[PDB]
Amino acid sequence: EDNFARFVCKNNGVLFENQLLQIGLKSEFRQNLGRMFIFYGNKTSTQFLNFTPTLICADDLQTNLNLQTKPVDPTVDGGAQVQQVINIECISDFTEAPVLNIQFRYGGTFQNVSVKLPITLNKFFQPTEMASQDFFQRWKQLSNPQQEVQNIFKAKHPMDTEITKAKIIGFGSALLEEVDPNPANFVGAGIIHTKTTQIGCLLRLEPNLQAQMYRLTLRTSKDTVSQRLCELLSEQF
Repeated sequence: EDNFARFVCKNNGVLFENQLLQIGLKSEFRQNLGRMFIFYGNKTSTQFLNFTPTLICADDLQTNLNLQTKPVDPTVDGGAQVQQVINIECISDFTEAPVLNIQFRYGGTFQNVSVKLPITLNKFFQPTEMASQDFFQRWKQLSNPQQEVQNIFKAKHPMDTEITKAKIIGFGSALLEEVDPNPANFVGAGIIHTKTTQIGCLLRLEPNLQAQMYRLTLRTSKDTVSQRLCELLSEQF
């Protein structure tokens, strides 16, 4: 399998490695766009032939996310690496992830890998710094109850405050300081950018030190965006 979950809050690293091939990633996002560099490393001493990487999207996913790539070099020498550049365009908010399928010939045999690519909605965030009075005026403007999504869950990791802070920044929103009157809480704000619509997002993360649990709350201008962002961010703490 792959390292998908490690890429919600970070962009660079090893996505997958078997005993023949290592797949590395480097990505950068801006506005509703991104560019992902995929690195294919041959760990063996023999060249791969008919090297064919294919990006597969559910058809519902294709209406929301446009991926473009140019053909990759089809021969990968042993001990070498080849690069693929994926240009991304977010059309509308989405939950599904694309699947990278890699097919190649090695030592006379057919090799087939499939792994989930880490393109998730939070990658299209613009951080938005704001003052306490601003944050609360916007938080108290929600009207539709499905635009608020709450999750109370057990902590997977120790409540180490600086690590928590750095995860919130890697997720993509701004981390607002001394906005919540409770100093143990964490507050964030940003905008999710898409071709068709720009979605305003607020978040609140409340630790319970005795129970080693958290309550996360998302308030956004779109129900599905509140839902996807809450499920993604809940898995980080």
